[PDB]
Amino acid sequence: SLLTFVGLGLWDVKDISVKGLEAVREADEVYVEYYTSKLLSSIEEMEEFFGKRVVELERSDLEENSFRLIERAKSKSVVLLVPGDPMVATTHSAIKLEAERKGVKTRIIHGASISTAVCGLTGLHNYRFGKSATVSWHRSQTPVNVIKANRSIDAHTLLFLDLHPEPMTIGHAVENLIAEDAQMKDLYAVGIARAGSGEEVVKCDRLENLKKIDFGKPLHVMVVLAKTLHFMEFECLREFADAPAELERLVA
Amino acid sequence: SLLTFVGLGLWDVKDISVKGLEAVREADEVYVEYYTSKLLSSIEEMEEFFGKRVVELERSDLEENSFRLIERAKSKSVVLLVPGDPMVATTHSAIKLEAERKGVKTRIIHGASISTAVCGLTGLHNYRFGKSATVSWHRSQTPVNVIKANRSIDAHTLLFLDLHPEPMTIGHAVENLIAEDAQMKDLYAVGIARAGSGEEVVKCDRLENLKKIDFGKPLHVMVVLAKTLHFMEFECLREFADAPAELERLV
Repeated sequence: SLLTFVGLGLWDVKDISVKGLEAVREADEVYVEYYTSKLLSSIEEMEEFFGKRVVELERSDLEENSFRLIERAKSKSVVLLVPGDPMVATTHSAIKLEAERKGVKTRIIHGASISTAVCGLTGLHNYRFGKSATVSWHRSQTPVNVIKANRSIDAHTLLFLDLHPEPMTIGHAVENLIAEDAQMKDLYAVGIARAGSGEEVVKCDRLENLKKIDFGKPLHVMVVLAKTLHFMEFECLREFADAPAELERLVA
Repeated sequence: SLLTFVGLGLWDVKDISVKGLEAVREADEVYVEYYTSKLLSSIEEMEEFFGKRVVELERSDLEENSFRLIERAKSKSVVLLVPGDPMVATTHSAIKLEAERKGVKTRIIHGASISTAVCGLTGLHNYRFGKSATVSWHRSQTPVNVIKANRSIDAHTLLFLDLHPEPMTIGHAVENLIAEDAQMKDLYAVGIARAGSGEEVVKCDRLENLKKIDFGKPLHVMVVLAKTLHFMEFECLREFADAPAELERLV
């Protein structure tokens, strides 16, 4: 009896850890969810890589009907594959909670997550990131409030974009932020497309200027910069994200 | 030719991605550093898993003398292994910048990071974490100021503890914070030992009370809680971190 949460990493089947791959091969039953995020890989591709069957679970199986998955783990060794690192999405912590409360032992096999990837692709300092927010298809005052609060303590803001029913692009998120608060248009930001693919599109400029960029296909994430930049951060954005020269005004 | 940064993940040799392992096998030269963090495995145990020699680099090789590693990568396929993810420290982005300026192609194979593993072990919401800080063995007002700035926006604080010359434990970190600002003693915090080991020691209590816990050997990390908690965070801290009932006052 066991429920193991296994991170898939960011892009394809080889992003799983060796420990994770071993856990999936050892598992009695293997499930996957593509609600909290998604990978390039399809379920057949995963099946050929693992050499065993993989069953896709939907949103209801992770929320209201989470008891079903947990019931399977009362008599078998079950694996739930999640894009990225398990528990970055709050959903998983609730599943784990329910499971432990029902006496089912859990285990988490960690994966690489998008925040991390954004730091290596941009050169922004991970310790400088403040709270994150999700820009939803439905208007909200939340992303703007989080950005302002983070700027108040000189911290960056990682923005995740809506995935459902269709993935939102950086262009739509810029529009959304500016509609909510006109002052967002001149804040410097970085758009990142397909983080983890190795063929990312990364561009830093004033927010409104990111609508001019062809970010390619989703998934997309954005970063709104802090009030200031460390000189190393400035140098890295200039080299990795094609930032304009006037970004140096953020360096104190 | 190629300079690939590869995260090792959190605890042992199998924490590396399958892509990371293939990159190490395809590389001409493989280097590792235990300066930014470290895993349980020794250099010899990595060499056994990769089936090839792995050369350990020191701080000077990663900082002022990084041009040496970059020169190797101009004619060979080079891998630099780093505990956790390679760019969660700030050390490594400087190497990447220097390499790209010299026209050397770089690639990053991401790994699991502590910065995200604490959420799975505690039930704290990742989106509520604010800026992180490192508690150094020497006195500094930095960690306390970061904690305070994060609580001003109602955010959690991840605290990394000094690794040199030896790794700092939660007990010493508590002493340090309370010496810097006595009010730190009553703030709720979570001590986490050996995150990623699967055998972690996790405990949530007022800061001063964490000195009562036997967290065992390093490495240790801590979280200082935000001003309030979501009800689900409280529920998870009570089930996973043996939090005291009085923590519900933060809900």
